[PDB]
Parts: sequence; structure tokens; C-alpha cells
Amino acid sequence: GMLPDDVNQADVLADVTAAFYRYEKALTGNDVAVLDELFWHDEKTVRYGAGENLYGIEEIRAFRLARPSAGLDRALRNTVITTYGHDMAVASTEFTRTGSTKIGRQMQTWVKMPEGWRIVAAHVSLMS
Amino acid sequence: GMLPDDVNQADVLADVTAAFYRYEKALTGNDVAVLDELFWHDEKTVRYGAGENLYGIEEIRAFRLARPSAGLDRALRNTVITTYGHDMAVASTEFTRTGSTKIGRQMQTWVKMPEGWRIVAAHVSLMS
Ligand SMILES: [Cl-]
Ligand SMILES: [Cl-]
Repeated sequence: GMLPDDVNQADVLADVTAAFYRYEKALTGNDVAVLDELFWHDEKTVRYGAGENLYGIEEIRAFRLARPSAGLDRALRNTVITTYGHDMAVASTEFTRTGSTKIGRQMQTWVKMPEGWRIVAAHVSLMS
Repeated sequence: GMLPDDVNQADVLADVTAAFYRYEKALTGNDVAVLDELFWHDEKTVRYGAGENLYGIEEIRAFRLARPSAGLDRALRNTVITTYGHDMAVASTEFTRTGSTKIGRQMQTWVKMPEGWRIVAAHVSLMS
């Protein structure tokens, strides 16, 4: 049960936030090692990206290596990080790019595993 | 703390799965009252839809009433529902519609509140 006071406990929110910005940096720099580190290592993990639907860490890894590295840098905007209790978080952000005209959105659900905070599901898309 | 045994406990998953399909019913039948009941009533709630970025339950409610009621029906595909401990879940699915050629994706993060299972963040989009 999630009680109202259990939302956004300062310390939980600091850990998750650092983790989020660390993922942000790995993503824009194409640090595939870390991008793999931060994702949950399981067959149930899901990543819906702009042009692909990926199920399991195996497919997400294939994706990562097959992905073009040019124009990965992006500016975030309207970022909302909300924690629930001591081991669950939702990071939501919009983003834009120097090249594009469309607006990007990214939603990620983080869970604290024994190995650390891990993204168990992510959806990334361009707004119509 | 989330150990491997805390993933997909039978009872928790049975509940969240039923809540997920209740929402599916409300969405396709445009049961705005239920659609609202099932979303978390808070300013922090976030819904990224195909063509809009909604922040807070008030913005989400406006959207429900402004939305066209025609063609809301859909077919689900590749649905994955994973629960974490006894009070968080992530439901992800693809979907298609009779008319369209594009593939839809929905991802929802559910938290069990005292009033019940509630979607705290949702992202819907068409694969580009
Ligand atoms: Cl896998
Ligand atoms: Cl609000």
C-alpha cells in the first residue's frame, strides 16, 4: 500500500535523480556499457522507442549496438521525477533536438534492485 | 529493495491484471468516470498521449472530455504485466485499430493506493 506521505522521500528522490542524470549522460554519449548497466537484466524488461518495440534485455542490447550515434545529444524539458516508498520511481521528461521539429517524450519506471536502481520499463516517442 | 522473488507474486498480479482490463474496457467504451477513478488524483500524475503532454489530474480530465468518442476501439497485442512487490506494477502493450496502419504502444505504471490500484504515469504513442 502506498500512503500519501510515502511519496518523494528526499533521500530516495536524490538517489533516483542522480541515477537519472547518469543515464542521461550515458544516452547522449552513447555509453552502451552503462545504458546496459542501468536497464533491468531480464526477459520481462520492455523498451518502446521511437521506431521500435523491444522485449527483453537481449533485444534492447541488439538495438543499442545497431543504433546510429550521430545526433544523440538532446535538451530535456519538463522533467518530473516521483518516488514511491523506498524502491520505486517514475522519471518523465519531454526533450527536443537541434535538428528536429517534433517534440520527444520519455517515460521510465525505475526499481531499486540489490545491484542498484534499474530501469524496468521505458517508453520513448515523438509526439504526433 | 526488490529481490527476484518479489517479482510477479501471484495475488498481486491477479489484482493488477484485472485492474488493467477494467481500464481497457473503460478506455474503449469511453467510461470517463472510471478512466478518472483509475488515474491517480494528484498534480504529479503524467499522461503522454499520441498528440499531447498532460501534467496533473486536472489536465488529464480536460483531455478525457475533449477527446473524440468515435473509433476508440482497439485490439491488444504483446501485453506484458509485471508486478514489483505487493504494490507496484508496469503494464505494457501494443495495439492496432481497424483503420490505421500504424502500431500503437501503451505503457502504464500502477501503484496500489488505499482506494485501490492507480495509474500514476502513462505514455501512449504511435510508432514512427
Ligand atoms: Cl532477454
Ligand atoms: Cl492537477
